[PDB]
Amino acid sequence: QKTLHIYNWSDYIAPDTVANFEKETGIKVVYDVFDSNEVLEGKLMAGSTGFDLVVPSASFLERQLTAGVFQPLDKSKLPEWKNLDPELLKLVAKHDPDNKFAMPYMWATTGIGYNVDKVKAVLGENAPVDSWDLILKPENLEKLKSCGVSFLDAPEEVFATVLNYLGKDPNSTKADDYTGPATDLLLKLRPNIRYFHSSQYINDLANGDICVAIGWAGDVWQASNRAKEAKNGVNVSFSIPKEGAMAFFDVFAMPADAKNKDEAYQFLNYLLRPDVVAHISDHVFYANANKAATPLVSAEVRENPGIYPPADVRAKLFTLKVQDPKIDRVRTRAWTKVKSG
Repeated sequence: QKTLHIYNWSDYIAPDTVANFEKETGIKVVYDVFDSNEVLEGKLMAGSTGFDLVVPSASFLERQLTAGVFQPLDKSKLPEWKNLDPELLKLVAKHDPDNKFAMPYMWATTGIGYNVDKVKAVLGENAPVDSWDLILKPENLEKLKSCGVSFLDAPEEVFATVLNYLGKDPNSTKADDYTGPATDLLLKLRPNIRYFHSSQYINDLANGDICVAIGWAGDVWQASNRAKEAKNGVNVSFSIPKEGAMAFFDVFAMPADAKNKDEAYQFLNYLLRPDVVAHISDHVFYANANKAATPLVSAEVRENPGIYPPADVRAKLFTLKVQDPKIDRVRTRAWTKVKSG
């Protein structure tokens, strides 16, 4: 009996992707999910995860490969590597040069997900839905406190967006930017935030439990969709603010101690098939990195500027940089302060 252990983000695959792969190959798949880059990193640094494949964002990949956590991908065993968009491979190459260790999977931005009707009802017809002021300006967050506000429990991501919003370098190497202005704004906003979670906000946005949230693009679109399917009247939208937003690239990589290498390569080639990934993007609402799969992606998804953004919107996006341990420590300590109260 052949097995494969995969560790991937929750709500990041089609309902049938694994079942199909199992029928076609006869390989039994054990699929586990997470919703935090930090939880994954922890397990990888701790060693012996027992996973054959894991899906970290590229910026965390760079850090983890310094620790020798992953083995390089034998590209001779992935015939359809050619399907991957070359521009996306370049961007990921900044973290994985020469693309030796990871296979780009999905990509998106971190922005604002919001209940269109509730925000208009509270902030009026002209709520600044196209800017970070909607959720990062205290006087607005105070008014929205009522209908529910949610923030991603993603330190590196929230800090970089706040830094950018304050006119600073989103990847500032100066530790006082974090403990200083960044933490001040966060502490100012903090009392208006109902919770810090990286996954339960989807159901809550979908069911009208919260009205605004800092969230990942596809997650918000999934919420929008779930609301439409339910015919509950909830109108959810997503926005990539005019001031810019962070863009991430999740990738598949193989722990250097993976036991089912053969089975893992089969799953990777399976994911390289244009039909397989386009199918995933159709259910999950995230843009995949497969150039070839584009045509096969439903037009509703493929033509959404909030999923596959145009070149001028892609121009105002930024990526996370790996920081030295001091910034790391400062940033982690500050985040615990902000969260606690």
